[PDB]
Formats: sequence, C-alpha cells, structure tokens
Amino acid sequence: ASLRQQVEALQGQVQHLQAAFSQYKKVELFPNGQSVGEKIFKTAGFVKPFTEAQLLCTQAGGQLASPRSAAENAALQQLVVAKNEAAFLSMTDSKTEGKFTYPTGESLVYSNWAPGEPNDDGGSEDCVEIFTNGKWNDRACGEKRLVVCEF
Amino acid sequence: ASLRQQVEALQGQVQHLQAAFSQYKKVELFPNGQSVGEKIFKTAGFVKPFTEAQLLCTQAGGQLASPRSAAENAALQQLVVAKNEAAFLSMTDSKTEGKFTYPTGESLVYSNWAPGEPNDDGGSEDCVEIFTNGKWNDRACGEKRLVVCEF
Amino acid sequence: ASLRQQVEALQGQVQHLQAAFSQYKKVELFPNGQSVGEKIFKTAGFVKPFTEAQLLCTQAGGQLASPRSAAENAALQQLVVAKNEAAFLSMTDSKTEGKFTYPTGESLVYSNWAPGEPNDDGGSEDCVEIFTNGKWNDRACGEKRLVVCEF
Ligand SMILES: CC(=O)N[C@H]1[C@@H](O)[C@H](O)[C@@H](CO)O[C@@H]1O
Ligand SMILES: CC(=O)N[C@H]1[C@@H](O)[C@H](O)[C@@H](CO)O[C@@H]1O
Ligand SMILES: CC(=O)N[C@H]1[C@@H](O)[C@H](O)[C@@H](CO)O[C@@H]1O
Ligand SMILES: [Ca+2]
Ligand SMILES: [Ca+2]
Ligand SMILES: [Ca+2]
Ligand SMILES: [Ca+2]
Ligand SMILES: [Ca+2]
Ligand SMILES: [Ca+2]
Ligand SMILES: [Ca+2]
Ligand SMILES: [Ca+2]
Ligand SMILES: [Ca+2]
Repeated sequence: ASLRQQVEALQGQVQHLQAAFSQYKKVELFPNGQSVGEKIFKTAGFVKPFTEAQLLCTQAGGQLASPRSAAENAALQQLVVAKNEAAFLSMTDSKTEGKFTYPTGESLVYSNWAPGEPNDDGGSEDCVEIFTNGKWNDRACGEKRLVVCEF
Repeated sequence: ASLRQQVEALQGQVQHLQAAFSQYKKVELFPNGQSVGEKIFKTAGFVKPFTEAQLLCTQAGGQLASPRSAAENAALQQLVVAKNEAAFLSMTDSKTEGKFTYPTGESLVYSNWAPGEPNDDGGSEDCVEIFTNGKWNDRACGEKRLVVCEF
Repeated sequence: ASLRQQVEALQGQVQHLQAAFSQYKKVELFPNGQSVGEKIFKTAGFVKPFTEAQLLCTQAGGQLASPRSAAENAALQQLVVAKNEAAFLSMTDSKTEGKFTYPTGESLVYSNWAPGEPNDDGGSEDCVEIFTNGKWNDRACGEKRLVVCEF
C-alpha cells in the first residue's frame, strides 16, 4: 500500500526523466551532431591533420567517423555540408598500400569512392576525406580536414 | 518484502541518474543555451536568412525561438547579448500583413516591440528580430540573423 | 503482485536510460569538456577578463575552474592545451594580498605555482592563470583569459 505509493512516485520520476532526456538529446545534437541507428557523429567544428584528429577522437572516448553504410554516410555528409568543410574518415591504407582498413585492422565493409579513387596521387595518399557530395577521396594524412568523431 | 528492497535499489539508481543528468544538463547549456521553465533555447552560434534558420531548427526537432512571456524573452535576450548578434524569432506576418503568427498559425500571446514597430519598412518586413536590448523589430526575411532554436 | 510487473518494467526503462545517457556523456564533452572524478570542466572557447568570466560561470550554475588536486589540474590542463590559451582560475588574493582563496573564502588546498610565483608583479596581480604546461601564475584580473567553468 505504501510500496504501491512509492512505485507510483518512482514511475513518475522515470517518466519525467524519459521526457527530459529526449529533450536534452535534441539540444545536444544541435547543431554539431547527427544520430543514425545506434551511432552518433559529432564535429569539433575545426580542422586538424589526421594524426591530431585521430587522437582527439580517441581521447574523447570515440573514434574518427567510420561510415559503414549508405545511411551512415548520408548522416555524416550532413555535418560536412553544414560546415562546408571536407572531413577525415578513420580509415587508412598506411599498413598495406591499396587496402583500406578501419583502426582495428578490419577491411572495409562499405565504400563511397569518387570516380577513379582511391588513386594514391603522388604515391602518398593514405587517408580518406569525405566531400560535401558524400563521395570519398584518398588524400595525404598531413592535410587539415574537419574533425568529426563517432560515439 | 524483497520487492520493497528492489524498489529501494531502483530508486537509488534513479536518484543517481537524476543527479548525473542535472549536472550534464548544466554543462550542456554553457555557454550557448538557456533554460526557462520547460523550454530550452540553444544558439547555433552563426547567422542565416530566415528560411535557412527555420529549416535548421525544424530538422533538429525544434522550432525557431518563440518567446511567449517576459520571462522567456529575457532568457532569449541573454543569448543574444552573449553573442552580441540580433536573432530571428519564429513568427511572421507572411499570410496576412500586420498579423504576426507562430508557425502553427496561432496569433501572438506576447510581444515586445520596440517603439515604432512593427512598421513593415519598405513594404516588406515579414520576419521578426530580437535585439540585444530584448526589444523586437520586424525585418526582411532575407536578412541574416543569429540562429536560435527552442526545444 | 502486479506491482512486481511494474518494478520489472521500470528496471527495463532505467537500463535503457542509463545506456543511452552513457553514450551522450561522451558526445557532450567532445571537444570542450573534461570529466575528472565527479567534476566537469567545460570551456566557453573564448577569452574574457576575470569579472566577466566569473559572472558567466556563476550565472550558468557553476563557478570558474578551481582545481583542488593534481589530477583536477591535469584535466584542466588538457582543455588549456587543446584551446592553446591560458585560462583563469577562480581564486584571488583580492581580499588580503598574498592570501589566495576560493570564491567561498576558503584557503587553497592545492597549488601549482610556477617558480617565483605568485609575485604580485607591478603590485597588482590578484587573479590566477594556468598555462599550457599546467603551472600557475598570478596575473592582473583585467587581462583576458580562456573561460573555463566547473560543474
Ligand atoms: C590525379 C588526380 O585526379 N588527383 C585528384 C585526387 O585524387 C587527389 O587526391 C588530389 C590531391 O590534391 O588532387 C585531385 O583532385
Ligand atoms: C522607419 C524606421 O525607423 N525603420 C527602422 C526599422 O523599423 C526597420 O526594420 C529598418 C529596416 O532596415 O530600418 C530601421 O532601422
Ligand atoms: C617579474 C616577472 O617574472 N613577471 C612574470 C609574471 O610573474 C607576471 O605575472 C607577468 C605579467 O605580464 O610578466 C611575467 O611573465
Ligand atoms: Ca602508402
Ligand atoms: Ca595509399
Ligand atoms: Ca586521391
Ligand atoms: Ca508582407
Ligand atoms: Ca509585414
Ligand atoms: Ca521594422
Ligand atoms: Ca592586491
Ligand atoms: Ca596579489
Ligand atoms: Ca605573476
């Protein structure tokens, strides 16, 4: 009877938290984030070379943007369009030239290369940028691109 | 009786979640948001024309800032003062000249017009900006103003 | 009886909230926050003189960064390094020259003064900045430094 009165209070608390949390997620994602499935992309809103970008994401407890499907790529592309700045992806062929891999070593399960890419231009393009059109180009890791992490 | 202790435990968990959420919400709003009642304003920190600004808020699951009381207006004014950039409100008289409405079509329930406003200057001011002094002015929708959404 | 079904239901809702929120904490703190123990530092990303910075933090429901241990200081240092801008701490000897205190009036429980500091250079350094190397220097409160609040 008193337990029932307290379960009712606890029900009220949980329902309030569900509503407040849903409101808060919207606020957080505006304007630098995108939710797609169970993944969230967030941009830092500035540019860094690959190594520095990579470390920013890992230290934040995530990793560089790693679009694994067309839906993930479109969500990422919204951030790129919004900032009007091409972004680094996480993937490189630093280990084996011509074989792009995730930071875990896993081979790519999805790609969205621009026509003729990857072309290892100048024999030194081992990182990947995503353009405002969502297409990918291999690019030198030392260039500065928009930092976008995934969580 | 063991159900009572299950309730005790779950309530401690919910109360810890309430505390963590409250902390993260304060962090979230600093420095680009303001809460007032159950409403949260958040600025994107850049300027856009009205149509673009409206779309950003709608796509984010909110709407352009729509202060409905002196308290809401003062909260919004804080962000405007902080960015030192006048902001668009959601309201327009596009449908019937001289009759400002919310996106839903409902007539205003609160206004804070600067003296002499609204005046439809040039015969073509159908949007509303809020100044750093918190007063409002009708302004051409094509002008660029600070994007502030409400959630 | 049906109270057990309700507690079971709440358990599932709480687990979902906990998991969802855990992800959002990482997203929210990227790139402008740092968690350390139960404290969170968050930078505004811009510079202000002391009084203005202090007001920003207090109005946001927090206070200026107040590292109370080496671990807290190191965490604050990560933001300072990231932004590459020295920041104000909360502490001053404005009341009694040579005695630095927190806003509450309590004497320091931790300090990381650069050698020879505090030196009240020019007879007028009553505020404290933290450098990118994590060391502290007393500095004129009128100077503009990175705004970092704690929550
Ligand atoms: C030969 C060629 O077509 N190079 C492309 C692209 O693949 C390179 O990554 C880029 C390097 O600036 O130049 C180019 O835009
Ligand atoms: C007649 C008048 O005072 N117009 C004001 C203001 O109301 C207008 O919106 C603005 C348009 O640029 O000019 C002005 O600053
Ligand atoms: C005399 C001296 O060593 N001054 C230091 C430092 O303590 C001062 O705060 C600073 C002020 O610009 O000059 C200096 O960098
Ligand atoms: Ca190579
Ligand atoms: Ca290559
Ligand atoms: Ca290429
Ligand atoms: Ca008109
Ligand atoms: Ca008009
Ligand atoms: Ca006008
Ligand atoms: Ca003094
Ligand atoms: Ca002094
Ligand atoms: Ca000094």
